[PDB]
Amino acid sequence: SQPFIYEAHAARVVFGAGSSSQVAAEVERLGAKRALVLCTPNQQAEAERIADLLGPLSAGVYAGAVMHVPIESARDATARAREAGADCAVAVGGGSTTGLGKAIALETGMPIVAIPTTYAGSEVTPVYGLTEAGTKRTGRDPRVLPRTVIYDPALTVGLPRGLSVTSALNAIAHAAEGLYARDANPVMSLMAEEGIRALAAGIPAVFNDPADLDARSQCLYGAWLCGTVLGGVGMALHHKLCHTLGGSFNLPHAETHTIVLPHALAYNAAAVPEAMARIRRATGAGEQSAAATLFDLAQRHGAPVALRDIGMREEDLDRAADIALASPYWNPRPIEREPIRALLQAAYEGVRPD
Amino acid sequence: SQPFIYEAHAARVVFGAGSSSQVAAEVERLGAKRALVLCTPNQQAEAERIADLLGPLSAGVYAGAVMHVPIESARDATARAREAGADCAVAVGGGSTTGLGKAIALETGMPIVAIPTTYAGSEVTPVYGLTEAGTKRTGRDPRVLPRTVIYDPALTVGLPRGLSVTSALNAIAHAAEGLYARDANPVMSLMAEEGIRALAAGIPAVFNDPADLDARSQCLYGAWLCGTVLGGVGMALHHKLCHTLGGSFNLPHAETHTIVLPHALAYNAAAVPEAMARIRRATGAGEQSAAATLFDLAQRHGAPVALRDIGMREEDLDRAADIALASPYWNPRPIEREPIRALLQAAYEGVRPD
Ligand SMILES: NC(=O)c1ccc[n+]([C@@H]2O[C@H](COP(=O)([O-])OP(=O)(O)OC[C@H]3O[C@@H](n4cnc5c(N)ncnc54)[C@H](O)[C@@H]3O)[C@@H](O)[C@H]2O)c1
Ligand SMILES: NC(=O)c1ccc[n+]([C@@H]2O[C@H](COP(=O)([O-])OP(=O)(O)OC[C@H]3O[C@@H](n4cnc5c(N)ncnc54)[C@H](O)[C@@H]3O)[C@@H](O)[C@H]2O)c1
Ligand SMILES: [Ca+2]
Ligand SMILES: [Ca+2]
Ligand SMILES: [Cl-]
Ligand SMILES: [Cl-]
Repeated sequence: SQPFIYEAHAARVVFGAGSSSQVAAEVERLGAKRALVLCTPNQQAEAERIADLLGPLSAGVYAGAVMHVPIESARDATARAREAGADCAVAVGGGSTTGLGKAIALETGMPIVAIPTTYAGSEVTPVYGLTEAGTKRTGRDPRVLPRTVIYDPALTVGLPRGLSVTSALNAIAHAAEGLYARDANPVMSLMAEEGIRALAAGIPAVFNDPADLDARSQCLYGAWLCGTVLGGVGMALHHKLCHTLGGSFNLPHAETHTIVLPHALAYNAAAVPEAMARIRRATGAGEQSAAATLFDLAQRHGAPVALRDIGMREEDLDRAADIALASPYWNPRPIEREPIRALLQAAYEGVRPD
Repeated sequence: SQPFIYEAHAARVVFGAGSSSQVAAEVERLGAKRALVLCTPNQQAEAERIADLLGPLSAGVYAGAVMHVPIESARDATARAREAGADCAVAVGGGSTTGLGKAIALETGMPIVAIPTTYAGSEVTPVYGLTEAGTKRTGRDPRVLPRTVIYDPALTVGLPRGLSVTSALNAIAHAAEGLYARDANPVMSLMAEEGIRALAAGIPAVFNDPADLDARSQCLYGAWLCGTVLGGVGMALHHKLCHTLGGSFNLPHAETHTIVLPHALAYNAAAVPEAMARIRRATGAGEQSAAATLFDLAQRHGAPVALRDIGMREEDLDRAADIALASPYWNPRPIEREPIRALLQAAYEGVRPD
């Protein structure tokens, strides 16, 4: 019963198997006449189906989305949008594709329709990212928040078995830290816990059958709730450290989240037992720790659990601990060198937390 | 997982004991320079405290709000606003005061800051009502949605023992029908169930001590969630029938919802077992039906459970049934005269549902 200020962003979310077939209707609803479809080179097939659904509303497909939105990709995409007379951007892909859409919207003001194909949750946050001279700069601007999100679990069926797990833990991370945010509120916490519950149940169902559209729906729904928590309350240690590892050492995004989460939770656990108890309840932990339970959820379904396995040099951990301590931020427990360095060593080695 | 389209209004909600002290900042935040405070003649003391907190931002207090927003109060209030040069209205009170505020916003476009003191939930719906030539017509329009809502449980301490119960059941009714709405969605249902849970626990706590600020927070929190469901999904038999009874027979509002809800639930129960299971879970029903449990929640806490106790004439029941069947609207179980008339007989006499 502590006071709070709740803010909800305007949102329009179209959800269900086959929903991507209504893409033209959603562009028309925005009053847009020339929508540019965005994707990575690996998702051109999906992008083409979207472009075909748009028919004469299509401004073409720009298939150069790239991880962490290099500022020169943002420029190139925006140039193409301008050249096509685009008045709308339709992002078909994961966090990186949404991110290119966000960059175009940042420079042009045009609406974005997001069609997410991972569990990253970027489609519902006002946070954008640009990588310049190797370092990712992020900011917040309502302008980058997609006007409409179309969640179609059919587009996640082919999400590979690995990323389906690791992106799912990335989403759980948003919710886990949301529960202990300095600006936590009951509504965000309600959605946080439900999001964790949905993903915790969906990971094994999807792992057993990646073509199960109900299991896929349950994960996408969880991803939406998690992303909503990310967009509404402040993150802390886990997200900051993942940014450090990803940005300073080029570690793959979802996998870094997956490996770090249990150790970031172990670090903060003593400080926020109420949030931990909610994470445990939502993950079916029983008497187990939140940390151990999330570790097992990753491990049991084939995700890597050691930074060693995703390209982190053991010899860079000392530097990683220094960078983790460089730019201060609020966290429930103080960020100190030694225990951060020990968190990093345990994450490196893939030690199951107690 | 069945498909849906979730739309959400931008929202700002300041919640907690003492939040009404922030009213001046909330008005400046909207860019307004002259807020007219609105209330019923019974709540002028609280309006004055608000007008004083507004200091130089105060355009004064209009103390003429009335049940079901008579069109003349509406026009008079607007005049006062207009002659004050007000660019903002602060509604301090229950649904009737929020209503006047909605009426002024409908006409002039000015922002409303809602400071609710009952559990009706109007503060978060786009529905407005006007009474003209003794008959109340409603409509919907985003323009009537308050830009900011300030929930201060200290302003509900003096909500009388009777209305505290009946208003709370009016709130529960919104969540209950929201759980079986044709356009039900998982987020609205998550809030619906949470709303019912808060109010089911809060009613007896408030009954035990009306000055208990935690009990009062719990109720107001529940009211907000239930109001949000009321504004996001379609209601059915319960709300339609209450509008008929209140409108055509001039029955007291909160009392009518309270009396009708168990019987509208009993009518629908067999069509929507899953929604009934969530209602039973949220109300601690155990093996009892939702209908019986909500009847008991009213009765145990001294609310009326028979329309006869609030002035309905038994000879008018046939006409109420006629009006209840006047136009076909969607409801999970088909609306048919014989079982509707029997529902009315049961509500009229206060027969506890099985
Ligand atoms: N701004 C924010 O609020 C926010 C939030 C979360 C993530 N992000 C950012 O998003 C990026 C991470 O995004 P991500 O983890 O979604 O991965 P990604 O967008 O970088 O996708 C990784 C690869 O998977 C492929 N892929 C994605 N969905 C697929 C599908 N369903 N079927 C087949 N292949 C598919 C993509 O084409 C890509 O090649 C990072 O840059 C991260 O920082 C930003
Ligand atoms: N538009 C919508 O979505 C919607 C939803 C619910 C109700 N309503 C409308 O609201 C009206 C009824 O609302 P209501 O049930 O809030 O009652 P009310 O607003 O009519 O209040 C009843 C009486 O109780 C007093 N009161 C209210 N709060 C008090 C407090 N905290 N302490 C002491 N006295 C207090 C009021 O001054 C008034 O005299 C109806 O006209 C109904 O249709 C509209
Ligand atoms: Ca070595
Ligand atoms: Ca060092
Ligand atoms: Cl724990
Ligand atoms: Cl039941």
